[PDB]
Amino acid sequence: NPIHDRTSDYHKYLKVKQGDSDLFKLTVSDKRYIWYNPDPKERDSYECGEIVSETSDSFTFKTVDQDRQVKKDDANQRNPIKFDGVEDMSELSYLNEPAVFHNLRVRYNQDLIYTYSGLFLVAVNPFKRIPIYTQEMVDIFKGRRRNEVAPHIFAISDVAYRSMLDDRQNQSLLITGESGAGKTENTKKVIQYLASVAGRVLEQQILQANPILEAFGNAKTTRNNNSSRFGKFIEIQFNSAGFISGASIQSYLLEKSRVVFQSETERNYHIFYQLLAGATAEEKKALHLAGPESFNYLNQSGCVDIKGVSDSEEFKITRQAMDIVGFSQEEQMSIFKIIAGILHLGNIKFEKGAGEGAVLKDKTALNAASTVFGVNPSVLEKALMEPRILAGRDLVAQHLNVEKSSSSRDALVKALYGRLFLWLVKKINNVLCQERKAYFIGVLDISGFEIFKVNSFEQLCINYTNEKLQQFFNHHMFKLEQEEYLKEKINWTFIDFGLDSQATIDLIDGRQPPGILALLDEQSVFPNATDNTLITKLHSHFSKKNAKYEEPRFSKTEFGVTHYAGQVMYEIQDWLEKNKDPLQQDLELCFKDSSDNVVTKLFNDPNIASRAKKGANFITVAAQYKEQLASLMATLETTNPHFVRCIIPNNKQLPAKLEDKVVLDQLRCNGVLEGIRITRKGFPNRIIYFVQYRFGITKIFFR
Ligand SMILES: Nc1ncnc2c1ncn2[C@@H]1O[C@H](COP(=O)(O)OP(=O)(O)O)[C@@H](O)[C@H]1O
Ligand SMILES: Cc1cccc2c1C(=O)[C@]1(O)CCN(c3ccccc3)C1=N2
Ligand code: VO4
Ligand SMILES: [Mg+2]
Ligand SMILES: [Mg+2]
Repeated sequence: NPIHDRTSDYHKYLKVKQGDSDLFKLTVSDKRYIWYNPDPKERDSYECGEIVSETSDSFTFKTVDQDRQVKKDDANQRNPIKFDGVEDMSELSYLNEPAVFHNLRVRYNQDLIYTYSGLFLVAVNPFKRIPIYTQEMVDIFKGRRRNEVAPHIFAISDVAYRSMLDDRQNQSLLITGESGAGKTENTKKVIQYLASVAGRVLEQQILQANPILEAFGNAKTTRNNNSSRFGKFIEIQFNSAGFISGASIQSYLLEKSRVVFQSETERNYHIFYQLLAGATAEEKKALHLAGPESFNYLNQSGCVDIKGVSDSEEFKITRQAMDIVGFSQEEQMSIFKIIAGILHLGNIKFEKGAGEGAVLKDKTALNAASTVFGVNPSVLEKALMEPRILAGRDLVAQHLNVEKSSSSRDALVKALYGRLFLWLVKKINNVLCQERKAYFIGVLDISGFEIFKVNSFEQLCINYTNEKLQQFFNHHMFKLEQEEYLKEKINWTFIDFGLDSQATIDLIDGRQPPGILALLDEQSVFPNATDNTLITKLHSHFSKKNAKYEEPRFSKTEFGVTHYAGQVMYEIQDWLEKNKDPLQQDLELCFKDSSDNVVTKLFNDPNIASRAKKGANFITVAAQYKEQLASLMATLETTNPHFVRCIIPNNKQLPAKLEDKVVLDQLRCNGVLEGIRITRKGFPNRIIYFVQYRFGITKIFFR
């Protein structure tokens, strides 16, 4: 049994190393210690000081360098060192910030990235490979109770699986974290584990879905070299016997704007680099491809390579995944034609004509795009610069200037890419959905909280999604838990854990009074609206009124929202157009006539191509966002949730570099210490009267 065998890999990689006699000496010491701030300005930078004396209300302790005094009520005592490395921190004698951080630090120093924090798992990103996810590791966890084995993402996965069987109830695994924290990597491990322990081709296809989604939906940002630019909820489906019977991927709104623009040092989606790097000699000839430097959509950020990544090798992996999932050779070629055509479209250079209208003097890129997409270049050209619209009921050809022609070209590109992405997901789902499920375990992997030098509409929706997920944790850990105690009248005094995202949520998504998204929508159908009338409206409603909103004095085009994870300043430029998400009908007519079997589906299949109406306007992105989020939240409320809190160690994507204030900020806004306290102070288990304890109105509550 590897669990008891101290030579095993399990012991080596998942267990705290045996301390030595010098450490035993320290462990049985009568000395007592405190965590203190050498600099009272720097509340997150702690050192250890020996407590040398005490009064009834104070401690005196030595500093690393001198003696200081502190009220006992303000003291962060250090735990006896026998607790250092503890697997479940609800066991600590002293639950404070530097103690919780210290335990995570001891474990992390030994590459022990997983730690329990009472009922939920904490996962600190190692930023290096640790060999704890082999089949041999999977096999050790299979069937084991949480307290029988070391902390691991596999153990929580197994717990949910047995709960699903024993309780005949759907489960969810909700993996939280800021950008780069490890949500996607842990999501993949859960799927790996479930497919293995409950498996019977289908399993291999479930796994191979991932390189396809990542190639098209992930990109280098300044926060993560492999950032998910779309959120997903993966349902792993099980029959009544508990075997895997299928899977379904709900994908959420994709950051389409990245196709046409990337900030300095970032990349576009990985697939662009993968094609250019990995294509055959005359794949490249057939698609008129050159290197990334030659394409406007890949040559702006100054970054075309990711350290440690071979895009040509990744392309091979993407294509192998497409084969396994079952995309035909013709389908793959059309996918790649769409990618190439998008790059060509980006190379179209509109110029001023004799008048205000734009012209295309060089048609090389137009012609190359049209050839690969299988559309008529003359029709495309007219649709870009001279699209027809109604004015009342009259049909009027516009003549767009350079900036509008360029923005229409970008709108086409983003629609092609977003529709392509939806089509990939649909094709995958058709393969993976082969049986009506009896049960599911859903794994949620959102785009995580993020802050850049410039934050736009996409960042607000992303950060709002993270705020809502944190609120879901708060609801389940604190609110529902105490509501139950209180309804069962079990002698409980209600505790205000001071974690409530409600104010920020209402600010963003309020309906009456209208919140930010509501006002955005109102401005979006207002014919005279501009990005300036929009910001003016937001300030008018919220400035000096809403405690989570700030009208900055340093800018006229930004507003601040205080999120659980910190204040973010949002730039309003392009929000009206981003929300309306327009696309000239004439461009759709052009592509509806494509000779390509995949391109034609993107434009004629209503599930991919149609857009809902709300009265006399197309549904806005904000309304679409809201619908998708409401849908997810409704599904989650039908499951039993399990939470995994991913924690990023630093903001450099480096191993062995745990940063105090980076980590402590997350422990605070995540509610980790609050979550430990409710575990300790409360009554986790209750049973209708069955036939340290509490008798309720209908149930016996226990610890
Ligand atoms: N458990 C892990 N083992 C090894 N590397 C990891 C682990 N978790 C995260 N990483 C590294 O951190 C990067 C970002 O993690 P990821 O899961 O993509 O973040 P996100 O939370 O943004 O989905 C990964 O690409 C990988 O290099
Ligand atoms: C998880 C989730 C649920 C509902 C909507 C979501 C997400 C998400 O996590 C996202 O798919 C990530 C990006 N995003 C988005 C992109 C552009 C504009 C607006 C939003 C997201 N929207
Ligand atoms: O960087 V992550 O968007 O995958 O949170
Ligand atoms: Mg991710
Ligand atoms: Mg600024």
